[PDB]
Amino acid sequence: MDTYKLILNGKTLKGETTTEAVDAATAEKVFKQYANEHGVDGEWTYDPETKTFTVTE
Repeated sequence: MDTYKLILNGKTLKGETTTEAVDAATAEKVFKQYANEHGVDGEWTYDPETKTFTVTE
């Protein structure tokens, strides 16, 4: 399965993680779970070229 990346641009907490999934929509569920539970949710952007989501708090 394709690999999707998550870049977390938090005010204090910053990092990156990945998940493998059938498509970006499916991967995004994991990433939303992650950002929400870690209190670093914010504005989302998706880049199809790099299969990367960025969330900026």
